[PDB]
Parts: sequence; C-alpha cells; structure tokens
Amino acid sequence: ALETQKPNHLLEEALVAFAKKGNLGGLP
Repeated sequence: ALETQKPNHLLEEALVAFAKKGNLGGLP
C-alpha cells in the first residue's frame, strides 16, 4: 500500500499486532 520503507510492512505490522497481544501464546 505504501511500502516506501520496508517492503510488505503493511501486512507484517498486522502480523506483529497479533503477536504483541497474544499470538497463540508466542512472541509476547
């Protein structure tokens, strides 16, 4: 969407957003 810095960061942030919350008891 706006990968001007770090490619596919739009999707990874969403992935991390879940991790830094409760990624099935992983990546706290």
